Amino acid sequence: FERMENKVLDMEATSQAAGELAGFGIENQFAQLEASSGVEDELAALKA
Amino acid sequence: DPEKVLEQAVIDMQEDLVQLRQAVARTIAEEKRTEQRLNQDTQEAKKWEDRAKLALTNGEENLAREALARKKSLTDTAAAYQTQLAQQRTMSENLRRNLAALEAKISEAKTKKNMLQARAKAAKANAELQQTLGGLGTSSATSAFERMENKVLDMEATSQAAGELAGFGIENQFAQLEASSGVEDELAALKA
Repeated sequence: FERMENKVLDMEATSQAAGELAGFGIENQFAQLEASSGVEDELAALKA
Repeated sequence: DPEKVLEQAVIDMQEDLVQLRQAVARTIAEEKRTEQRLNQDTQEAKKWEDRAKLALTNGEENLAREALARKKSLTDTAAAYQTQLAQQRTMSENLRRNLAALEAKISEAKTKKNMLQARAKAAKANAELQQTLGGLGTSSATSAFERMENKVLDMEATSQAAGELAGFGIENQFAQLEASSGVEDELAALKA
C-alpha cells in the first residue's frame, strides 16, 4: 500500500506539472466563447 | 511492489486461521478427555467406597481403610484434573477470542487494501485520461499547412516576376484596340 501510495504522489506531481503548464492565452478565447454564449441567451430572451 | 506484498500477506492470513482452528480443535479434544477422565474417576471412589460397605458389614476395617486410601487418591486426582480442566477452558476461550479478533483483522486488512489498490489504480487511470486529452498531437499538422503556405509565397514571388515583366509596348496597341472599339460604338450610335 505504501508502494502504491508513492505512485499516487507521482500522479499528483504529474498533475502539478500538467496543471501549471495549462495556463495559456486560450483563456481569453473562452471569454469570447462565453460572450457568444450570451448571444443565444439574448436570443433565448427574444424567444421569451 | 506493495500489491504483491499486500496480496502475499493476505495469502498468509489464510494459513494462520486454519492453524488456530486446529489448535482450538486440539483444545476441544483435550478438555473432552479430562472431562471424560475426571467423570469416571469420581465414580471409582464410590465403587471402592462400596467395597468398604462390604467391610462395614463384617470385620475387615483394613479393607474399609484401604478403600479410603483409593478414595483419597482418586479425589486428589479429580481436583488436579479439575484444576487442569479450568486451564484448558480459560486457554480455549483465549484462542477463541484471539481467533475471533484475528478473523476481523484479516477480513478488514484484506478488503481495505484491495479497494485502496482498486481506487488507486482508478485514480491513475483517470489521470492518464486527462493527460492524454491534453497530449493530443494533431496540432503537429501546422508544419504541413506551413509547408504549403511557403509554396503560396513562392507562387506570389512568381507572380511578382510574372507581373513585373508584363509591361511592354503592347499596351499602346490596346489603346488602338479600344480606339477601334469606339468605332463600333460610333456605328452603334449610327444604328440608334
